[PDB]
Amino acid sequence: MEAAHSKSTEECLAYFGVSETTGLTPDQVKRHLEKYGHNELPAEEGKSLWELVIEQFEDLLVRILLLAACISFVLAWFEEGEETITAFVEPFVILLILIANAIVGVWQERNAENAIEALKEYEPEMGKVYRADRKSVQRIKARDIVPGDIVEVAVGDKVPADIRILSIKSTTLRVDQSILTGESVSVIKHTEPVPDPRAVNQDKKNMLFSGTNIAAGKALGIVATTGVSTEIGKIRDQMAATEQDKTPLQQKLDEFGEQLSKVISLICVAVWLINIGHFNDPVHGGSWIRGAIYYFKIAVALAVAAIPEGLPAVITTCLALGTRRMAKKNAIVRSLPSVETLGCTSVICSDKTGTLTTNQMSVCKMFIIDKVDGDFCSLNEFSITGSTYAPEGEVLKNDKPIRSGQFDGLVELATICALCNDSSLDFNETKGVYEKVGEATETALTTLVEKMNVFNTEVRNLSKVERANACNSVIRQLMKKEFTLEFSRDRKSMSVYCSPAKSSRAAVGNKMFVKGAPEGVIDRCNYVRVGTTRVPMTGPVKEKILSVIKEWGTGRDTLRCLALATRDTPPKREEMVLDDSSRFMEYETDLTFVGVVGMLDPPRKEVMGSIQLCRDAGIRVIMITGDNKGTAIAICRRIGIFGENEEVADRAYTGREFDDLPLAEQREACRRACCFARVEPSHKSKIVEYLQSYDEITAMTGDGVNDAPALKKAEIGIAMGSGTAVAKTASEMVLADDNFSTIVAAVEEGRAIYNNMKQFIRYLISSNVGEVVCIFLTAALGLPEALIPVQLLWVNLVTDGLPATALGFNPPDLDIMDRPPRSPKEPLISGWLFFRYMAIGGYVGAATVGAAAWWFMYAEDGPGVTYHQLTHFMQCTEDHPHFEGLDCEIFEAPEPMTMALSVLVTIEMCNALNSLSENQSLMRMPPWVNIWLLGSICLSMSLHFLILYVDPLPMIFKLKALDLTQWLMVLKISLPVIGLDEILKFIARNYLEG
Ligand SMILES: C/C=C(/C)C(=O)O[C@H]1C(C)=C2[C@H]([C@@H]1OC(=O)CCCCCCC)[C@@](C)(OC(C)=O)C[C@H](OC(=O)CCC)[C@@]1(O)[C@H]2OC(=O)[C@@]1(C)O
Repeated sequence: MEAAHSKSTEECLAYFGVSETTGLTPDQVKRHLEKYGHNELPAEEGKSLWELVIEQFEDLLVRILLLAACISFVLAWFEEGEETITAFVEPFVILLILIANAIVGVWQERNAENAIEALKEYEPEMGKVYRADRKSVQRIKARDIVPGDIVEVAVGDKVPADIRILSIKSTTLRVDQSILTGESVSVIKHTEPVPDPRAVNQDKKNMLFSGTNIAAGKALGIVATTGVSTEIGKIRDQMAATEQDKTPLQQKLDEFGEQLSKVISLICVAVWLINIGHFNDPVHGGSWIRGAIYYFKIAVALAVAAIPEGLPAVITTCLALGTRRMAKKNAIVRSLPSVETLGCTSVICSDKTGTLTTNQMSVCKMFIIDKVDGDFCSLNEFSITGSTYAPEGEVLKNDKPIRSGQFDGLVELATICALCNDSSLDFNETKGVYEKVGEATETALTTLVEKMNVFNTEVRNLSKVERANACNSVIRQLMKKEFTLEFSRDRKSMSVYCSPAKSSRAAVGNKMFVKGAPEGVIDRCNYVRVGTTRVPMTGPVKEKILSVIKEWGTGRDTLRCLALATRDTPPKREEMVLDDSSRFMEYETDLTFVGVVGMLDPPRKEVMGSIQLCRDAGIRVIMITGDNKGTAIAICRRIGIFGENEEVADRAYTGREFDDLPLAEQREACRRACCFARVEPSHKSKIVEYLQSYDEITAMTGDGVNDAPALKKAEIGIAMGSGTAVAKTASEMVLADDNFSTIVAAVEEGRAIYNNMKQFIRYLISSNVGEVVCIFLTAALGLPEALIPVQLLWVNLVTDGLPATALGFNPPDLDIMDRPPRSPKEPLISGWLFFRYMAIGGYVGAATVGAAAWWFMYAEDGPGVTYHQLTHFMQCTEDHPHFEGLDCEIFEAPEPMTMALSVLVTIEMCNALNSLSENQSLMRMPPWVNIWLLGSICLSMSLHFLILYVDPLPMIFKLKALDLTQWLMVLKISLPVIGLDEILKFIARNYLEG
C-alpha cells in the first residue's frame, strides 16, 4: 500500500480486508507473502572463496609479470650450469612478489565494511502480529510479516516495517526517528490522516518507519509496506543502484598499464624483425630450439624492465602515512585512494548547524510593545549578554543593565518561554559547566528565563547545581501546565495549555502560551499586549513588529526569531480533543501578541577563515541550511560565502523554489548556487548529481540513513563524528569534530600528498624508461647483455624504491592553496616533460650498455679487444679475433654487467634529485632540503656494496667489487645526467609551459 498515510485507518483496513480485531487469516498471509515477499532487505555476497584470488590476478601488469614466470621457470631450467641456487631465483623472486602483493591485496580483514550491510543492522529480527489463527499476540519472525497484517509495537520495540498506526493504546506514542534524520528528539504520533498524497516522512505523523524504535507509549496499526518498499528499503536501493567511478589516479595507472602492455610486445616484434641475418647463416647443431630460447630470455627481461613492481608499494606507503597525518588534524579518511581525490575537490557542500556553526543557541535580543497609538506604535528592545548555557549574564536596555521585571510585559514574556518549553538546563558537576537538556533552542530559552528573573527570586546565595533552573521553576509554580500541543511544520508553532495554580491570586481563568515562527503566530493574533492592557491588533503595529523581526533575521547579527503570544480566553477543556493534530492551529487563534526573541547560533570561529581559504584555492563552498532563505543569505554574507553586498538573487534557492525549476533550470542553477535553504530530502542527491554533470569533484556533508545515498554518490562524502554508523560507512571521510574547517584542512593536506606522489611516480617509472632502452641496445646491436632480469627486481624494490618513499616527504610547496583545483584529467607525464623524461630515459640507456661497451675498449682489460665484433659472432663456432685460446667465455661472466648496474644505480640517485622540482634547479632547490631523501640515497648505496662485497650476495647478482680505479668511471658516465636534466629543466624558462 503506497500512500497509506493519506488514507483513513478505515480506508486503510479496507484496502487489505482485515479486522482490526481478528487479523490476517492464515490464507491471506501465505497469499500476501507470495505477492510482496519477505519483509527483508535482499541479501549480499562477499566472503572467503576462489574469487578474491583470481580477480587479484586479473590485472594486466600482474599478468605480464606472471607470464614471465610461466617462462622463467622453464628458461631457468634448461640453462646449462652446475649452480642450483641461482637458477630457481628468477622463477621465484617474481612468483614471490606476485603472491606477496596478493595477500596485502586480498586483505579484507580491515577494509571490508560495506554501507548496505549496516542497513540490515537497523531492521529488527522479531515482531508481534495478530492473525486470525490465534487470539494471542503471536510474536513471529519479522521476516515473515506482511503488508496487510495488523501489528503491535510498545516501548523499546524496533519497528519491523512501515506501519500505519490504527489505534494508540497508551497515553501518547513517541518514536525515535533519529535513525533516519538524526535529531534524537522523539516525536508524538497520531491517528488522524495526513491528506497530502506527498507528505515527507517527517510530516507523516500517523506512520511508523521500519528501523525506528519507540520511545514512549504502545500502539497497534496495520503494516503498509515491507522489504525494499519501505523508507529504509528505498534508501537501500538507491545506494545499491549507485556505483562510484574509479578515482583519477587509479584511472591513470590503468591507462598506463594498457598503453604499456602494448609497447612491451611492440618491442618483441622489433626483435623477430631485426633478425634478418639469423635467417640464413645459422645451420645444423640443434640450435633451432637451443638458440630460440634467446627470444624468451629477453621477454622475461624486457617485461620486468618496464613494470615498476615497486609503485603499488610506495603509493600505498605515502598514502597510509598521509592517513595518519590527517587523522592528527581530526580528518579520518576511510578509503585510501580518496586522499588523492580529496585534492581535486572543487565544491564543498556543508550543512550549517554544528559544522559551520557551533550549535550554541543563546538569546541576544528580544522585545515587547511599548506604546500603541494613532497608527504609530513603538517598542521596548533589550539585549542580553552571555553566549553560554550558563545562567550567567545581564539584560540591558540602551547598553545599560535594567531589572527585567520592572517591565510588565517582559514578565509574561519570560512566563511563556518557560511553560512553553519541553526542556531544562543542567549544571554538570563532574565537568563543571551548565549543559543543555534537549532541544538546543528551547534550552537557550530556559537560560533566558534565568538571566531575566522577572520575579527577583533570590539566586546569589544558591548552588550552581540548583540555581540553573531556579527562576524557571518559580514560574512553573504560578501556572499548572496540564497538556501541550506539539510543534508541526504546518502551523510552525506550538502551544501549551496552562492552569492557575491554587497558590496564586492572579488567575484569569485558563491560558494558552503560544510560541513559533513570527509570520504564522503573529497572523493569528487579534490583539497585542501593551504592558498589562490589551488592545486591538492594528496594521501599523503588525507593520512595526514584522519590521524589527525582518532586521534581526537578515541583519548583520543573523538571528532566529520566535514570536511569543498567548490566548487569554481559551476554548473550553471539553471543546478540545488533543488527538486531532491538524486541529491544533484553530485552538491557537484569537491570540494576543506579546513579544519576540531572537537568538543566535554563532558560526564557528575558524570557519570564517576557511571559507576564504577555499576562495584562494578556487574551491566553491555551498552552505545547506534550515534557516529561511532570508537568514540563510545573511549568515552567508556573514561567514564570507557571499560578498558583504553581492548580488545573490540567483545564487541561493530555497527547496520549494528549486523544485519549481524544470530540470534544465535546476542543473543550470547548481553551477552557480552557493546557498540552499529548507532544501527537500532528495535534493542533496539531486544537487550532487548536477554538480557532477560538470565534472566537479564534490564533497558532501551529512549523517543518517537519510543522507546515505548522497554520501555514497558524492565523490567525497563526509559523515559527522556524532553521526550514524551507516552515514559513516557510506562516507569517504569522517570529521572527528564535525567541524567545517577540518574539511578544508584535509583538502589542502590531500592536495600536497599528490604533488609529492606525482614525483616519486614520474621518477620510479622514469628509470623504467631506461631499463627498457638499455635492454633494447643490449639486444639490438650485439648481445653485451648488461642487465639481468633477476637483477632489475632488486633495483626496482629497493635501489630506487627507497628514494621514492623518501620522495613521499618532500617539502610542501608554498602557495599550495593559492592555485585552482587540479584536473582529474591531467596526465602526470606529457608535453615538454614527455620529451624531458624521454632523453633522461634513453641517455640512461646509453649509460648502462656503455658501461660494458665504452669499457672493454679503453679499459685495463683487453689489449686487443677494442673495436671487437660481438655483433657478428656470439655463438662462437670458430676463431677469428683470437685463434688458439680461451676467450669465448667472456660472453657470460661478472665483468661487463657489474659495471652497468653500478652506473644505473648512480644515474638514478642523481635523477631522484632531478625529482624534487620541475623548474627550479638544485641550486634553488638544494638536494639536501628533503632530509629524508639523503637519508635514503645513502641507505641506497649502503646496500649496493652489500651485494658487491659480502660474497653471499655479489655472486647471485652476477657482480663483483669494482676496483676504485675502474669505479672512478662510474662518475663521468653517470654524473652528467644532471646536466642534460638541468638543461631541459632550465629550458622551461623560454618554454612558458611551466
Ligand atoms: C615502462 C617503460 C617504458 C620505457 C615505456 O615504453 O613507457 C611508455 C608508456 C607506456 C608511456 C610513456 C613511454 O613511451 C615510450 O617509451 C615510447 C617509445 C619511444 C621510442 C623512441 C625511440 C627513439 C611515458 C612513461 O614516458 C615518457 C617518458 O614520456 C609517460 C606516460 O606515463 C604516465 O603518465 C603514467 C602514470 C600513471 C604515458 O604516456 C605512457 O603511456 C601512457 O598511456 C601514459 C599516459 O601512461
